[PDB]
Amino acid sequence: SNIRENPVTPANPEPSAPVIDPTAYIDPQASVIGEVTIGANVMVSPMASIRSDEGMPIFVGDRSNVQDGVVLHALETINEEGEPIEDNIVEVDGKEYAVYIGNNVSLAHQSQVHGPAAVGDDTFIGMQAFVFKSKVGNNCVLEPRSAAIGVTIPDGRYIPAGMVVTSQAEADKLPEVTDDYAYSHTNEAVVYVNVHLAEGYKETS
Amino acid sequence: SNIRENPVTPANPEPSAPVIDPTAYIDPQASVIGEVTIGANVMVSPMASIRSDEGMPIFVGDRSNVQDGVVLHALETINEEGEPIEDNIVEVDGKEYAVYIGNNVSLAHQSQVHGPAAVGDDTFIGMQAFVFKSKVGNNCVLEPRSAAIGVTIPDGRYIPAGMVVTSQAEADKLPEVTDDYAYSHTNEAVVYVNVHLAEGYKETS
Amino acid sequence: SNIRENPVTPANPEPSAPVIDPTAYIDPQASVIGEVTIGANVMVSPMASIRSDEGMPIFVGDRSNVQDGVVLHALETINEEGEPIEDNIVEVDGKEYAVYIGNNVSLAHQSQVHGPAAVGDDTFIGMQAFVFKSKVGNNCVLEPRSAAIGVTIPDGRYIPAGMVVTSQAEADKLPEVTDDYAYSHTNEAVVYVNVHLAEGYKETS
Ligand SMILES: [Zn+2]
Ligand SMILES: [Zn+2]
Ligand SMILES: [Zn+2]
Repeated sequence: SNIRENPVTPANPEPSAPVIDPTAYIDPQASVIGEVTIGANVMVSPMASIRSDEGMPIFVGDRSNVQDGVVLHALETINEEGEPIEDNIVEVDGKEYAVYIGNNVSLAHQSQVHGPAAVGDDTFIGMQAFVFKSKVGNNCVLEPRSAAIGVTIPDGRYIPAGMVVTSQAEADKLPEVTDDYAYSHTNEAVVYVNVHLAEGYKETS
Repeated sequence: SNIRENPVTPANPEPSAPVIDPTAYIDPQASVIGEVTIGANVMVSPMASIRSDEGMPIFVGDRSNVQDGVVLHALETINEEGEPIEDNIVEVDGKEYAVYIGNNVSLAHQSQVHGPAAVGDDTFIGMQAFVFKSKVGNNCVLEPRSAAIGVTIPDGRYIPAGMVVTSQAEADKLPEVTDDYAYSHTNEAVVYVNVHLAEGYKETS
Repeated sequence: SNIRENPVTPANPEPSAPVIDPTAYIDPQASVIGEVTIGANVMVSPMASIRSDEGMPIFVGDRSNVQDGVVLHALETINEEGEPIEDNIVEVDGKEYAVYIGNNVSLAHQSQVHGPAAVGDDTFIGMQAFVFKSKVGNNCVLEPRSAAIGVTIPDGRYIPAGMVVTSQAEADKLPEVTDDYAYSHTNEAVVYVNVHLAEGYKETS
């Protein structure tokens, strides 16, 4: 099966199986492994790989979408000595995650979010974009081919296409999403469409 | 099966199944969904995802190749009210498409062409490259990691590796393919090889 | 099966099947085709595509890892007239390869190494990175989204995130890995974890 438990390792004594809301659609050509929670009405497309096999949960919130070829994975969060590596764990609303994807988030084709990372609600992570060791706020837009590494992206900001942001000084000066900005309504449209696609694909299964 | 119809949605009353020329080879580990036409002698490699589930056809012309990990998808072209979103439709030779890939085109590994987009004949779209909301002319070369977003690329131009072109002023001043240019003969070689690979893989099926 | 022989072509009279060490783990959702040798304790993750169908071997050394969505492929190394195209062949320790990946190498998620290319031992090829027509030395680090095209990267150097290196003058002046560098210990950690993951996944098969 393409939905599978993670293996036993020196840092993982008990295998976990994914917890998937019954209204989510997981394409048969996607792969979901290990300690993963997938919320309601989520669409996981062909060739996506969500792999949680190094400790700690990967969480994908309600009405989010994980498009074709997207990879979610995380650095080790528990060492061989059972010691939690706090640098590799993100905290959201009192709970620890390896990767936290909020509600109404679009992870567009071929993007990747690698833990430790958190992505806030109503954020569009554009095609081929990359997020690693970063917290991306709510209502953000990562344009195609942008990247955030090692930074916190404030709420309501966008990263222009192709820009690789690696310092907090840069992240603090990113431009704001405004109504006239080209991608200001992109995520709400993509979420609306993908929630309906998930329901349609479920009716073919 | 990995060749599938698209689902019924509020903007898609009738499911469509792919129309695939009998001389094309579709790898069993590729995914082809929905309103897609694939021409003669096309090779579709493992892990490619061609997904046409938001209205309007994705067309891949004769003797083109869609290499490993390539994604083709398109923005919605028909809204919930049956109204065609003309901004998301490209026109080629009197016909409307969500994504049009011409003849003798190579979409190299991990590239992505996202509709609305058209790619003219004898063009090489290099490894990891990205095309979105753009028309790429005939006899063009997108070097690896280049991108064209929101522009028209004139015939016979190349985009240097890593360059992200987002304005028409930039696109108009791209360099020309000449005989001495390093990638001037790359596409013709890749097409020749892939047409022969398609025939060889067909003989193993 | 997802482990397959390459097809007969005008430049490939005899099909080859992959040679895979019994201690390697190949995920069922990976694809391995043709003249490929995979060493001991290698982990090949979901959605990777290793395809050797244009002549000459792709070699992946012991204790290396090929992560999700990684593509390995190579340009033609033998023409239709049986003539070896020496420009497309790399030489390592007296033997010819299309792609040579050394021991203890991490090819991180969504990266791609396209032949002709060689990657030396104990090198980390970061997420979404790209190597083509290049020799990368031992103990190197390609940060996420970096690329090396047409160059030789000296031993013990790193390429900063997002940088596309296309000239030898640039490659010669890359910074050195030192103990205080952020990724100086990344590869050794990733190799340690992936060798243990390979053993755990083997125990579930
Ligand atoms: Zn990882
Ligand atoms: Zn799309
Ligand atoms: Zn190739």
